[PDB]
Order: sequence, then C-alpha cells, then structure tokens
Amino acid sequence: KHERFQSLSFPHTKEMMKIFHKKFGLHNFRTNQLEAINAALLGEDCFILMPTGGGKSLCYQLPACVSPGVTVVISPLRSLIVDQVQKLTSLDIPATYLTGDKTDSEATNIYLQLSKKDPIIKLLYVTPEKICASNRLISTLENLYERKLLARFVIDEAHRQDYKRMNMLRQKFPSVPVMALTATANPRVQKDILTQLKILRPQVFSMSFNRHNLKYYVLPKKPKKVAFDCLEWIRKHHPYDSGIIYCLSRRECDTMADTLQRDGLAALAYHAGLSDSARDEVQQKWINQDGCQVICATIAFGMGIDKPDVRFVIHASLPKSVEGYYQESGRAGRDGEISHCLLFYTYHDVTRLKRLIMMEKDHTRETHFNNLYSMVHYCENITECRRIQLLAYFGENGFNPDFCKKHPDVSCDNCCKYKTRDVTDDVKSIVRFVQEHSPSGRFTMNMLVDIFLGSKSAKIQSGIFGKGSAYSRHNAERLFKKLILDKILDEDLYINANDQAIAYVMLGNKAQTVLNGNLKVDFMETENKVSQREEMVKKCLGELTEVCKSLGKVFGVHYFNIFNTVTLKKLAESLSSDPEVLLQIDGVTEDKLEKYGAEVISVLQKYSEWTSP
DNA sequence: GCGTCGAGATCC
DNA sequence: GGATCTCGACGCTCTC
Ligand SMILES: Nc1ncnc2c1ncn2[C@@H]1O[C@H](COP(=O)(O)OP(=O)(O)O)[C@@H](O)[C@H]1O
Ligand SMILES: [Ca+2]
Ligand SMILES: [Zn+2]
Repeated sequence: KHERFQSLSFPHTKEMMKIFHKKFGLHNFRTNQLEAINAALLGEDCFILMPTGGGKSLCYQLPACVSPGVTVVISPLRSLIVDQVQKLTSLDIPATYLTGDKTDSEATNIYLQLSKKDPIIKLLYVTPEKICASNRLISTLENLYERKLLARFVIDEAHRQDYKRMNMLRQKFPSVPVMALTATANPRVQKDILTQLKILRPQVFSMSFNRHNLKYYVLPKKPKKVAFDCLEWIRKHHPYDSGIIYCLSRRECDTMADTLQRDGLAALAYHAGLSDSARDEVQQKWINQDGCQVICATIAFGMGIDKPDVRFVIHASLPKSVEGYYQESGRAGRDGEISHCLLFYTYHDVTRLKRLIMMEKDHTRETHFNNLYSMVHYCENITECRRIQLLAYFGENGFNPDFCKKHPDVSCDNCCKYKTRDVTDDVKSIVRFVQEHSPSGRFTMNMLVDIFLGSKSAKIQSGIFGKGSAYSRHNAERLFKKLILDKILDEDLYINANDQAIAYVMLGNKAQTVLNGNLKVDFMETENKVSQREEMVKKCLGELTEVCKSLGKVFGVHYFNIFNTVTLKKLAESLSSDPEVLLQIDGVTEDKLEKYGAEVISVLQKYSEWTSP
C-alpha cells in the first residue's frame, strides 16, 4: 500500500526535504503526506481523502515549491482562498489569486507577471467561474503550458457547472497532473467524486475521519435555562477561548447573544435577518477575536470559515441531520488541540424541526424526516461511543471502540458513562389504545407517558393506565420515542392559539404490521495541580497571542497566520529566546524569525528566569 | 383554550 | 438527590 511512495531516496528528496524544513518549518510528516508528496512530484494524478485539519494543504503546497512553474488551485470560496494566500505570504512563498474580487489593473498585472521568463508565482488560486469567463486566464495558462511552466491542477475541495469545467481544463491541458482533495465523509459521495473526475490511473490516499481532539457530549436541555447553561459551561471550561453556539431560530440567537452580553461575555448573533455587511462585521470580529468571543448562529453561518482555534461548538438545539451536525461540530479544533462539541437535547426541538419540514415544498419531505430521525437516534443512543456512532453513520466500520478508553483526555460522554426485553405485548396494547383514541389523535406523547405509568396526572385512568408500572419515567419516555422513530406510532402537528407546535400521537405506517402481522419489538432498558513555570508558560502564551494580534493589524493578516496556536503553544512552553532552540519548533522558520522574531523574542526574554526547571 | 416547563411542596 | 404531584406563567419559524 503505496510502499514505493514511502522512499527518501528519490532525486527530488533533497530539495523537497530542504523546503519542508526551511520554508515550512516542519519536522514530521502526518499520515499519507510523504506518499502523496512523492506521488505528485513523480507526476502521478492524486486523489486525497483527509478529514478537516488533517493537513491537506501541504500535499500540494510542498510540491508547488519544488516544481518549476505554477500550481493552479481551484477553490470555490473567496474567503478560503484569501486565508491560504495569507499563510503562504507569511511563509514568504509567492502566491496570488484571481476571483473577480481583484482590480482590472491588478488582475492584468498578475497576467503580466505570469507571462515573464520566470513567473515567480508558485501558487495561483482561482475560483471555478474563472475557468470559463476569463479568456485572459486561459490564454495565460496556454502560454505557461507551451513553456512547460503549468506544474499541476489542484481541486482543493472537490465536493454541475464546476465538474464539466474542470474536465474542460484536462481536455485543454492533458499533460498537466491533477490532484483532488476532499474532506467529505460520505462514502458514496467519495466514490462519485473519484469516478466523475475520470483521472487516468489515480493514486488514492485515504484515512480515518476520526478527529482525535474532538470531545463529543450530549446533555439534556432545560429550554428556559439553556442560555444560562451555555454561559456557566463557557466560564467554567473556556472563558478566554473562541466558540460557536448554534441555535434553531433567529430569535434564539438574539436571546443567546443578549444573555451572554449581560454577563460581560463578548457574544454576537449571526443569522439571515442581519444585513450582508452586518454579517461580515460579526464574522471578522469573531475570526480576529476582536470584540467577539462567541458567535450565536443559525445554519446561515459556517460555509467558508476555517478559523483554526475554535475551542467549542455548542448546539443549543439539535441540528436537522447528522451530516449537518458533523459539519457544524467539525468547525471545532482544526489545529489538533482539544476542543469540545456539546449538544443540548430535548425531544420538543424535534417537533420544532418537524414544523420547519412541514413548511417546505415536495418525497424530499420524507428524506428530511429520515435525516432528522437519524439525528434523534444519535441523541437517544446513550450507550454506543459518540465517535463510533458518527463514523458508522458515514460508512466507517472496524474503528477501535476502545479509543476513548485508551485516550481518556478526549473521551466522549457515552464512554465515560443495559438490558433487553420483547415488549411486543406492551406495544400491541399501546397501538390498540391509540387506535381507539384517534390534530388526529386525542393525546400527546407526554399524556401517553402519564397514562402508561399510571400517573395521578393522567388524562384517562383506563386502558393502558398503569400498564407500564414496571417502567421508570425515563424508560417509558424512551419507549414511546422509540415507537415514533420505528414508525409504529406517528405525530400530527397542531398549531395552537400561541403559534406552538403540538404533537398528537396517532398510528404510524407500521402499526397494522405489529398487530396483524408479526413485527417483534425489542426495547433495551437504561438508567440516566499547577506549577510556577506552567503558570509563567500560560502567561507567556497570552503575551505571544497579543504580539500576533498587533503584528496581524500592521501586516493586514489574521493573527493565526503570523504563528498558529500549536507554534505559539510550543514557543510558550520553551520559554527560550535562543533561535537554535526556536528552530526545532514546528512552524518556526528563519523567514518568520526575521519578520516577527524581534516582537516574539522580546516576550520570551522576560521569562528568562523560568526557562530552566 | 390548553400543552408544556419549571419551581415549590411533598414523602423516600 | 431523587421521585411525583400541583400550580402558575408563558407560549413564536432554518438556509441561497
Ligand atoms: N506534517 C505536519 N506537521 C505539522 N503540522 C502540520 C503538518 N501538516 C500540516 N500541519 C498543520 O496542520 C494544520 C491543519 O492543516 P491543513 O492543511 O489546513 O488541513 P486541511 O486542509 O486538511 O483541513 C495546519 O496548521 C498545518 O500548518
Ligand atoms: Ca483546507
Ligand atoms: Zn467514545
């Protein structure tokens, strides 16, 4: 499995390794990086599957530096292009972009530079619409191609009027290699991407999509106190760190933001109800940690944000699909540092999302109900490892269920925290009871749970009243939720006089199958320091961060593009002002110590006494 | 008009 | 600390 691509004896190895160490300041290759770098430098077409934060950028940026000529990178978002170019400029790697969001005089200047004997530009980032609308671009690529200075085509996020366009590039310039990258976890989509690009004999580099540093939690939601719960959890676990709070509605964003602001927390709301410039202002404040620590957002927020130091993502209400949850929680810890993914769950939010699906135009309504049901299952599954649940959902099996046990510092709540019964007789009695009391039904799920348990609060004291005497309230609630998810029972939403969605229970499509036929129902029962030096290291880190923020203002660059969180962390841990020591740190380079070194070394020299333990 | 949530009051 | 009942507010919808 790519054994030939594991060699460090190729004619290219020496210049490649020197660029790895001297330009990038790196020391060790991550999974499949060396293999993909070697394959690309040999002129092989590559297909790379890595999760977010895996290190996909190096796979084309290191070869781009080694190769003579220009590596053309096709990317869909202007913001992701701007951020990549900032990283490369910071490292003194000649890079630029053409997105339309460039002056006509400035774009013409990029074409002028590209047509020179030595184009100098190693990486050119383009938007997919430039492949079709820019004759000036294609004529420039034609010129580079005739001169053997078109090194590679990169499709940074491979994900209609995009794929036929990338195929146009291959037909126009067939001898230039192609590298395609994707972070999509969906195994059928990974196959569709690979077959659709139709690349000749591709080298395919894939790996586990398990984000080792993401700690997944699901907590019961107290709807009237969720904002105070988020607030307390933030001040206890991440008072000085950036985060996102995902909320179901625009009003809930404004409420969440207002509550946090009243406690002195720098929080801002982000939803489509805001103007485009107001949204842009919120996003920039949040990325730069400048007047915004917490973004309280609807699904309107996300696409095109690569902030590497998000320490928490809180879902104040569950999302509408597992894919959405995976993408939203996935915004956390892109730098590999421990980050938290916390979801506040209540079944009441499920029927709030069910009324959102009932407001749409259609089979597509049944699809969204199914996707939602898959998300409710993840919430209700308080037994299986949260990592294994998400991975199994995206066709990744064989994964170690002992991961959260082997690495307890990044454990999910299910691994930190079981029987079985043939309840078919009980469900047959529930089904015959809701048949007789079938807005389309007479009772809600809560009413049904009271009756079943034989509660004094029950609205009827006959039929199934007390039938569930052997179940606890928690198990009776779980039993009824299971029947709705299993389509044995169904819910009809009724809008009351206060615009509240009320779910009345009726028979589902599988009710006649449980009684008439024999659909056996199985239910499973459940029950629910410090050091003087370490403190100085912590103090030095805050100072080092402030340095990057002031340098960021003067260079017109995001602070994390000066030095990332891992580099900053390691720099603070060293407490050294000696370059010989600083150059062994990942991301520390001669070019960066020249640019930023004076400001960085002046902070480190103040901790001179604590350098040696 | 009425379902739902959560605080307050019971007994364990 | 639960478990269980009763009373009294308060109730509201996501993306190009
Ligand atoms: N071999 C490596 N050693 C150390 N850091 C690395 C290495 N490869 C990548 N990184 C860093 O890991 C982080 C995530 O990489 P990135 O290219 O942005 O990931 P992706 O595109 O897969 O989401 C970046 O900060 C990057 O500089
Ligand atoms: Ca990327
Ligand atoms: Zn686990």
